[PDB]
Amino acid sequence: TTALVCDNGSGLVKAGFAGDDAPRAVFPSIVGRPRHQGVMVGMGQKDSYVGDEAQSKRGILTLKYPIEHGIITNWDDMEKIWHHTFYNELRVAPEEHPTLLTEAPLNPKANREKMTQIMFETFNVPAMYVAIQAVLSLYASGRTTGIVLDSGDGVTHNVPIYEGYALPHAIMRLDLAGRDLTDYLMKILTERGYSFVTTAEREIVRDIKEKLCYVALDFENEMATAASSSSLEKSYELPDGQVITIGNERFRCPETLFQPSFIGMESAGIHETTYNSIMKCDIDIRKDLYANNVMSGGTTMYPGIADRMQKEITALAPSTMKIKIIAPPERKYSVWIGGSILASLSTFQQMWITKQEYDEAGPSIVHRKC
Amino acid sequence: TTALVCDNGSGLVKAGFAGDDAPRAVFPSIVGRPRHQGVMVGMGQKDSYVGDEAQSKRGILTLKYPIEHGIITNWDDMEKIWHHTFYNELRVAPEEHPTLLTEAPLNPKANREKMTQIMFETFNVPAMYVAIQAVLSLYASGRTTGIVLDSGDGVTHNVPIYEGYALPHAIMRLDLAGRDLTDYLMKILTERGYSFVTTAEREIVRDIKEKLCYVALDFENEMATAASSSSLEKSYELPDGQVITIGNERFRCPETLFQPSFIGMESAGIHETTYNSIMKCDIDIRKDLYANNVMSGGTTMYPGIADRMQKEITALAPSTMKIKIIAPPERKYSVWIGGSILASLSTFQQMWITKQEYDEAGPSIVHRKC
Amino acid sequence: TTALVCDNGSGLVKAGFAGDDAPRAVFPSIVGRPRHQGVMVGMGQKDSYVGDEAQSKRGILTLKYPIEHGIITNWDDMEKIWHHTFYNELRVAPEEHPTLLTEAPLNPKANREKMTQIMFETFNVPAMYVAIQAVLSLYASGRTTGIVLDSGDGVTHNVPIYEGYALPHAIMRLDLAGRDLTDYLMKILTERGYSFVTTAEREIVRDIKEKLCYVALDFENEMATAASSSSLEKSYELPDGQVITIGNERFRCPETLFQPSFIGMESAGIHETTYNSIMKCDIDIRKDLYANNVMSGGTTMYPGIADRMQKEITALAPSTMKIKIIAPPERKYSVWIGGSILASLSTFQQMWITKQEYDEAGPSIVHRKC
Amino acid sequence: TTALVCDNGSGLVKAGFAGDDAPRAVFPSIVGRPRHQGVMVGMGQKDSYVGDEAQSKRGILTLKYPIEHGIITNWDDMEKIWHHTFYNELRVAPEEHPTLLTEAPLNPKANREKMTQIMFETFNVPAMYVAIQAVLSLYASGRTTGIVLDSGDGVTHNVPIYEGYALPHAIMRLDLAGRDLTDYLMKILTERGYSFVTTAEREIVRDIKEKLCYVALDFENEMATAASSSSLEKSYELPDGQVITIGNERFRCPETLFQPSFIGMESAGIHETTYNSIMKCDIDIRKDLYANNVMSGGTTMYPGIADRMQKEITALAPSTMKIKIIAPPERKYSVWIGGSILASLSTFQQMWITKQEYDEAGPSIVHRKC
Amino acid sequence: TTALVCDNGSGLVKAGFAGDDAPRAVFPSIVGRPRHQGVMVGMGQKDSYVGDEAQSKRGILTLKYPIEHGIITNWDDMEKIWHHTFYNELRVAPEEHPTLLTEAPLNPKANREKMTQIMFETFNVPAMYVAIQAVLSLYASGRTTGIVLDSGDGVTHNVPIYEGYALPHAIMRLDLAGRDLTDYLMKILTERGYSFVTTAEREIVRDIKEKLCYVALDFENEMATAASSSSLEKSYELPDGQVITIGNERFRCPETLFQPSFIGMESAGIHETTYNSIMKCDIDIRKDLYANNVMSGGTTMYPGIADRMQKEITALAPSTMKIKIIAPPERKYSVWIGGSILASLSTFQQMWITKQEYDEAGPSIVHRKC
Ligand SMILES: Nc1ncnc2c1ncn2[C@@H]1O[C@H](COP(=O)(O)OP(=O)(O)O)[C@@H](O)[C@H]1O
Ligand SMILES: Nc1ncnc2c1ncn2[C@@H]1O[C@H](COP(=O)(O)OP(=O)(O)O)[C@@H](O)[C@H]1O
Ligand SMILES: Nc1ncnc2c1ncn2[C@@H]1O[C@H](COP(=O)(O)OP(=O)(O)O)[C@@H](O)[C@H]1O
Ligand SMILES: Nc1ncnc2c1ncn2[C@@H]1O[C@H](COP(=O)(O)OP(=O)(O)O)[C@@H](O)[C@H]1O
Ligand SMILES: Nc1ncnc2c1ncn2[C@@H]1O[C@H](COP(=O)(O)OP(=O)(O)O)[C@@H](O)[C@H]1O
Ligand SMILES: [Mg+2]
Ligand SMILES: [Mg+2]
Ligand SMILES: [Mg+2]
Ligand SMILES: [Mg+2]
Ligand SMILES: [Mg+2]
Repeated sequence: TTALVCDNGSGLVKAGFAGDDAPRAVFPSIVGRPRHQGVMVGMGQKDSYVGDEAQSKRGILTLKYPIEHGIITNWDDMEKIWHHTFYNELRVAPEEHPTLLTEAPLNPKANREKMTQIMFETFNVPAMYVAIQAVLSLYASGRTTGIVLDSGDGVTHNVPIYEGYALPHAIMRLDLAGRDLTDYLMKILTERGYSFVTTAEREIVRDIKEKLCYVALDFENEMATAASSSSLEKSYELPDGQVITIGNERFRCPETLFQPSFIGMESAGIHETTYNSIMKCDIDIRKDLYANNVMSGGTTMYPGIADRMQKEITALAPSTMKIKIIAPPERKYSVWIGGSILASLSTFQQMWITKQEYDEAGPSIVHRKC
Repeated sequence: TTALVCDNGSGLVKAGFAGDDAPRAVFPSIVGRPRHQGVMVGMGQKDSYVGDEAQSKRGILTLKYPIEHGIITNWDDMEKIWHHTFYNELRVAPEEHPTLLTEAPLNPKANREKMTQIMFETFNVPAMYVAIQAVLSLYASGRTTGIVLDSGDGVTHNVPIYEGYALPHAIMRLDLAGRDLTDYLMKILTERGYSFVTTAEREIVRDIKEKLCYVALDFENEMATAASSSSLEKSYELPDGQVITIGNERFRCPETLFQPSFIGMESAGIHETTYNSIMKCDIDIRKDLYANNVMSGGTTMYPGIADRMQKEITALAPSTMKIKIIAPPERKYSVWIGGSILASLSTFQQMWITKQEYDEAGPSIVHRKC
Repeated sequence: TTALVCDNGSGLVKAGFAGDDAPRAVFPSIVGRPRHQGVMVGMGQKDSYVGDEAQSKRGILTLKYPIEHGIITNWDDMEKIWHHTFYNELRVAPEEHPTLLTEAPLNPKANREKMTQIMFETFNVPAMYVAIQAVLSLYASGRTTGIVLDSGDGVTHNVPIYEGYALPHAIMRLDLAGRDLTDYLMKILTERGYSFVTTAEREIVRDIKEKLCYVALDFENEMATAASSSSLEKSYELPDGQVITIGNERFRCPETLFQPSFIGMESAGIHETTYNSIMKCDIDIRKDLYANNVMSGGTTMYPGIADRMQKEITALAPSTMKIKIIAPPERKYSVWIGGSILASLSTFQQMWITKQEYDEAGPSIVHRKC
Repeated sequence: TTALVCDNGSGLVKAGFAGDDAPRAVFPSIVGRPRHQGVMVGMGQKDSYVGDEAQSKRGILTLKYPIEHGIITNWDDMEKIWHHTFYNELRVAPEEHPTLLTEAPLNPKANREKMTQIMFETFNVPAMYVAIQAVLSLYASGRTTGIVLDSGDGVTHNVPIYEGYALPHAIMRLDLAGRDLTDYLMKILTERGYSFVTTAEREIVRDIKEKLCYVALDFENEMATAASSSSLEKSYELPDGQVITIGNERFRCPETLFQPSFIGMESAGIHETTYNSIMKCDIDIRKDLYANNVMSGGTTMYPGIADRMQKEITALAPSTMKIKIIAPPERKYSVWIGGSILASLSTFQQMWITKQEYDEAGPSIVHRKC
Repeated sequence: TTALVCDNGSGLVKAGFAGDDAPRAVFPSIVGRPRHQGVMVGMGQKDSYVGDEAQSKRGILTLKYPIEHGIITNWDDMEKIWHHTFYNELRVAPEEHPTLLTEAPLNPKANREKMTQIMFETFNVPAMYVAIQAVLSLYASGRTTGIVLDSGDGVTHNVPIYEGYALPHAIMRLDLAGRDLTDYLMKILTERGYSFVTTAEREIVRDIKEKLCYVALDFENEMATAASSSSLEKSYELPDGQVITIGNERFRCPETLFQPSFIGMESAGIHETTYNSIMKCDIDIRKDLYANNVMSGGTTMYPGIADRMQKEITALAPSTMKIKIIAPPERKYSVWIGGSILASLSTFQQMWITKQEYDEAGPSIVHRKC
């Protein structure tokens, strides 16, 4: 039996089989529930859709992300998303496959415990392991030395690792990801006239963010550039036909990451959380962690940040240490690639949580086995 | 025990049997009472002629539609029309058949209640189920994604259905139909010299509108084209012998549908209530509601309406969207065809409002069962 | 050079000068020809007597109204009547005076066009303006908010006006006026034993009606009262010398106005056309349209109509509403008084249809200038 | 001279003089354009009435609010409304008075820009300041620690303010106000039969809502109470005369505010947007934002709002937190009262936007000066 | 001239007059500045609140401790805290009283130099003296022989003293105090669900630690106890209103002090730094320093450490030596009590650094006078 690696994140579930380098199931993890009066007899109107189905039939559905800020808020639907992923998208009875879930660091223990309990008492997988959603990024990037920076529709990490030796006192978790970027974009668009309120329109705002937003390289100059028109404005055609021209509010949606005094948070940007994470590391380590800031996650796929993070940190690091921002052009999947790599290594077969061990020690065995 | 489907509109009562695709009884719903003095010791002149009887004997009678503007204002003759439809055209036993009445949306609740009470206390049918006259149009056209326009002689109402799920918050009932067009025609004919005042002549005006009126593809240019004489004139030979030539006032009788400012109605034409009923729907829905503008009812059988409708909508829809008016040539009975289809569904035979339920919980069961 | 105004009704043609409150010329618009054989070489035997000249010699002539039911059915005699009105009572030079014709609403456009053609090719008046016969009544009453009611020698029309904005969708024309009341009186008189068949007989019947008919305030009470002989009889003396006593049929003749079933007509009485015209108007209008039921024409001079109409309307109006029928004593000429008023206004002099405009644009200018 | 405070809302223009506590001119902000055919050459027919004039002459005009959902959609008539409310209402040259307009939060920048450009290049006022419509509500209620709910006829927005420091990241704009309540009422009346369609009838429906509609204290209980007849029935007498008995549909018109699932809107009621606006504030601030829920705007003058609101909030707030709702009896004008107070303060006397600054930098000054 | 004794720690400033036994001014040393958007004109919103004034209005402020790890990091705000203490909390003039500051041992010399330079060139006090924060603890305890252990919110340092002769080669300093304990509690709390990030919530975390944390006696036994739930759990009530059950992590927050391998530090616990400080003394001293382990500072006020530090030391010290932990109940204010005892002494009255000596010797006179 081959090992199943499902990067169950807070945005779109990225699941697939081990060994490969591309997940087979990439669908937004939303559970849609109809809200309008349904009047048609012969139709098989399913009472709750999930995934790309509930993404394409939006105009009837009240979408509901079952994971808010990395943690699982609503279980009864995340169970349905796992059901869909296992059966209707991969077609593999989970009783005959190991499982490799993931979990952002610094999350409640109830989350991980109940994830294990569900995966063992509803799907009865033979073995399940949950790795940190940011160590697999290094396992994929091939290194064993770099301050990872996860992101994307959920939380944001900074997990320094010197030589496969994570420093659990310098993981600077921050919940300022694409979801808050979207809830700020759909609030700055209003200043122009376009009003998106529902969830089916929040998805349109997220698509605008995806294929139209870039990170400035000097915000206080891009602003003054946006005074007299330029190549800033770029029309986008909503799924009903009308267009939108967003000139100013396209390098302010992802620049919240570097200035969180916009959406109201206090904690500094993702350029200063990395620096504080490094300054929480030893002196014989900083001088080399400065040289590989391996990125990850969706949110870090802007045509900006991959090259402004370097300037922001060079304005903070000593002028001698060499700064490098490893920006793999596949970082959107680096976490699952790392999961699939780690699940293949033979040295890892001792790491699974066999069903016998869970049965003998209850669900609270993960806190020691992972 | 087969089901009975009778779309008792404001004009022609269209009754028949389920499964089949042609209404058995298609006759106008009028109840005439003789007004003159009958002096004949043998002629058994019954005090009321109903339907085609009163349509054939018009010079002696006082025709009176029982259904005015969708609602029922005179019950003691609609009851007689139902009795006639059952016992003289279908020649059936009502207590041995389920009934499927219809009703335009946004009608008073008292109308539904008294309708079901009559059906359960004057014919004692085992189970009757009413339905919105728009859903049956999609049932007939074999769709689930349309925006209906059923406008038969009493009302007009665009009910947008996306995928089996009606959007009750964005329907546009309009109180202007073939009857108001007939009134406007018998009022615009006096402009030329032909005087029709009585009801037996109003029926002649309606028969003029039916066959000699058409919708101008460009009304403000047709008004100038028909100024200088052309092939615009026609000639309808009245049942008296004298012929009349309705030159210009034949694309002005159906142009009220698009400019209701003619008969004083402040509301918008049937081309703009559709656009508003769409722009009240969701953005992820407008794209494929713009594509299926299923038309129903009689008044939408003018020669040039399925084209001017598309023109007027394209004049105000987003320029990158595809518009298409699904106009099946057999639309005049499309409501009843959809009714016969719906009563012939396996999953539908539970929706009936059985006589047991009415005797158990009173006539107000319909408001919650339909 | 002042202007002229001739309310060319179907009966008495009222003509005069713009500014005075008295039509100089009043005479029945009857044109008659001798029908017997005349053998008197010396006597000045005319060829065709018109107006009062023909009214005063009936036993020899055969009278002919050119304006039947409001429309001009005969042109080569209405032209004679206009010529007589201009060259025997007013004696004016039509080339030196503008004329203000009148017309009832909802009349064929042939009347308008041929009236303009006659006035601009047979009298060469500088400027003619034809106005509706109800707006003039409101002018004469000096109001701006009333529901007019004009009737005489065959026409009846309620034109509701709120503040100069005449509602063109709520006018209620009706051919149930003095001419038809006379035709019913000369047919009910044959019941008692008096025979009137010819046109001189019709004139005698009209003179009977004008001074011996009144509108009953309670039809059934009156029929039950006059069934037992009382003081209801009123002896009239024909010019022959025979005396007749029209006991009962002196309120049954003007009762057709409120029960048009007598002449077989189907349309409602004038007490109900008014209420239907009001219920065709808007809700913010009805409240103060009920309070001005301004009447006009001759047939509204029956000694009991200004109160029976109020009773009948109050019977079917909202109970908390005020119905103040404005029936001034000088209503028989209200149309022409309003004509003289609105022709003597400062800002009206631009409204005329000058001869230049007709010469440059044809006789079809009325349909746009009126 | 003295400053002008004109709370140009989406309903009634509530304008007046600063320092006082009563707006001199409250009148609905509608622009009526007559639609019927106006034929009376005597009247001085003003072609565009505006305000209470166009509210008194409704049966003739086409009422058209120039502000749809807080934003100004039609400028060319809002300019006329400003012209009227200055000259024909307050009789003051605008060039000799400072102006204090208001504007709901989260509105397009174009709105403020064009508002300032009009106020400076059409009336040439010496100085104009525009402030958010909730800060003024706090100024009026005296506090500096509240979470406003100013919701009148077009918008609804909770602006939490802890100590003079607004939290811009926690405003909840919602377009579910009086206008949508009125539309839902004129759509729900059709349950019984009363059919209001035109704008002169939309005004009647609004006048029904604002005096016979109350908010239930337990909606599911009141629905069942209304089954068996009780004091729920109330009679309103239309301006036409006929009365209507709105039995059940009088606590369903304002219950939309707490279940916007009725108009199909997805966003939760105004009882949950307040709670979300608070749960977006800080932990030590919620303690005394839960205690001052200052209410404002028209739509919060229903009888049973200030109690069902508190019930709903205590139903989802911590059981040890004190929930108060400051509902001042003069809350209809509280925004204008706050405006007058604010313009009557020395520390604000320097915060105007003088004509000099606008002339020197253009209309784009407001974005930074307000 | 009476002596002013202000003990500027890194937590709560404890100032007051000499002679007494309780500081008159105890308030957290935090300079807060607003971070939100102030929208008010009347309010006097000061730009930087300092002290417990900046603790009531905590939801608006970015609290910034001006003393990080004993040393003074930011000076422009520490000057403000001194300003507040001297004027708005004691109402004394600085040039009217001798000042007695303090300083933890082994701190940068620039710190003390600029402290004196401020006290003499900004406040211009007559005479100022700065003494170590442990010999004052000994004065307060009334001895001249003891291994002081001062540990409050910042640094932790042992200063062994045999008989008035401090041994400056055994002052084991370690920065693992209350501030690091709070930054570790707000990180161990995340594992349970409660997420505190901002400084305003970090103060709530510190207030949790203050009145809910206790030191275990056998850490492993307590951990094994917390597995099978016991009465360990307590419910603290945030100012939000909700309650938190911190079961396990209430003896893991103050057990970092004895196992610094939790925050990743390497230096031994405070139970072993005292032992190494003693073993750095002489043989004829240890046998008596083992008996006077005078505690001090805030963080030594747990319901734990005393009866646990005694055990941990007896597990290290030789058997026949006698270990006694002098733990007075006022050890929170021990440093200031000792300062007030010292400043009121005769012999000490020659130790002051008068303004005279500082002038003709520079700010570097402290390095010989202290
Ligand atoms: N091409 C892109 N450019 C910028 N942002 C993107 C892009 N694609 C996705 N995103 C953002 O990143 C998120 C996906 O992050 P991802 O790492 O897949 O989440 P998860 O960790 O839950 O799988 C999306 O919600 C979107 O907001
Ligand atoms: N061939 C036709 N062309 C144009 N209009 C027609 C035609 N046939 C019927 N109509 C109009 O349609 C009306 C009948 O519509 P219908 O759908 O039967 O009404 P209902 O829904 O009340 O049954 C008639 O009153 C007539 O005005
Ligand atoms: N005193 C009267 N009482 C009753 N009816 C009268 C009286 N005088 C005239 N009439 C009726 O009024 C009619 C005259 O109306 P007329 O003024 O010609 O109408 P119009 O204004 O359309 O020309 C006559 O035919 C006659 O029947
Ligand atoms: N007495 C009342 N009771 C209930 N609702 C009212 C009352 N008066 C007004 N309203 C509603 O409030 C609206 C007026 O709100 P208002 O705050 O004046 O609007 P604006 O903010 O534009 O001035 C009206 O449209 C009406 O629907
Ligand atoms: N009752 C208490 N229980 C436990 N810890 C406390 C208590 N009171 C204060 N503390 C801790 O001690 C610190 C105060 O120590 P203190 O000696 O006053 O600091 P400083 O040396 O800066 O004056 C606080 O930050 C808090 O973490
Ligand atoms: Mg993640
Ligand atoms: Mg129909
Ligand atoms: Mg007339
Ligand atoms: Mg407002
Ligand atoms: Mg201390």
